[PDB]
Amino acid sequence: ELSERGEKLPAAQRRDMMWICRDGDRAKNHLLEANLRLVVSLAKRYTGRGMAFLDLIQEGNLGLIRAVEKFDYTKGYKFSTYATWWIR
DNA sequence: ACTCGTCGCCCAGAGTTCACCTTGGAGCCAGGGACGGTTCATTTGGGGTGCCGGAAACGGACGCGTACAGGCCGTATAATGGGAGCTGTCACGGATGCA
Repeated sequence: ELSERGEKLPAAQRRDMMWICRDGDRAKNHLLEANLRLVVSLAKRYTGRGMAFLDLIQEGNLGLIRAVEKFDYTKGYKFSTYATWWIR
């Protein structure tokens, strides 16, 4: 929003924004790497027809990325229950 | 004691060839119609036509609805590292990981 029709952000006011953005991206990556195990556990069930195990795994990672993007913690629900639908 | 089978013989004839009159014709030419292949006048019953009036089918154009086909999107107790594959060959020149 500030990029166009904003203000010239000083170093003090911009470094905080950059740091919190990087922290958020790092947290997203951490959650992805944590839930990859659920991804592979879910994807183990569709082998033997059509595609390969690695292809199924990568599709599971894509679904996990989508679920992480569309997750909502305010509902007070465990992440696996929501992510299973997207992975499937 | 004797003839009817068979021999020549003698005359009528007959149809045959020679060599004679007649007389129905083959053409042969002349002459004279009527007739039809031909030509030339009509003759107006009929073929023809161009054309748009124009009525109407018709073949397509055009604008606007409808239908499945394929595509995108989402489902909130929990669900967190995998099946498997069958391997009795022989030689061998050489790279290559560990000697």
